[PDB]
Amino acid sequence: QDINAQLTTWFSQRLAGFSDEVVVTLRSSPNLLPSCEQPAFSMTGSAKLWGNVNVVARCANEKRYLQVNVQATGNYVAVAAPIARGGKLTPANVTLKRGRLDQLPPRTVLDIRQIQDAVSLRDLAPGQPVQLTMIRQAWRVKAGQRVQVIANGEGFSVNAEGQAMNNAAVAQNARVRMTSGQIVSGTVDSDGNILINL
Repeated sequence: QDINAQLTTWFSQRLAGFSDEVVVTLRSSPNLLPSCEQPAFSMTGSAKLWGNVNVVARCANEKRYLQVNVQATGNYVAVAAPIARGGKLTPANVTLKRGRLDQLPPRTVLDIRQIQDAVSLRDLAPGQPVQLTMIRQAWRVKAGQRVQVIANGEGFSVNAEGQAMNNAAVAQNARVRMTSGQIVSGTVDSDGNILINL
């Protein structure tokens, strides 16, 4: 109830915009947790957001890996009308439906900005959750294009220009050759800009 409410609140904050109702519960053994009253929580390399995830509880020098369960509820993209192979996901064939995110199939599309100019790999029936393995996104960024690189670090923000070295869809990884000749990589946002965390 103290660790849970800490986790419930910690995840509720991390899953802002995705879910407005998050309930976390510790699953691992309570005798392995770090001795601090309130520990800093680190995500485990973006392995998962909800369901049964792993969190790094840190106490100055002592590090413990915990297992938790995140019960999130938010919006996801559902097939609203039947869709055919190589069919374009449109406002007519798809819609935003509220449901339990931790009960959704993996790589389910949550944000409508992921599926601008997306096409279906297979036939889809109404109500099915749109998964990124079931679609082909159009390339947001093309190799050879000049792109803006945005690096938000701790205490600072960097804004730079580079050249895209590969074709990449939104939320996919893009490699960029900086003006200085260095090669850096990040993820493509809806804007076509390249975001780098640290």
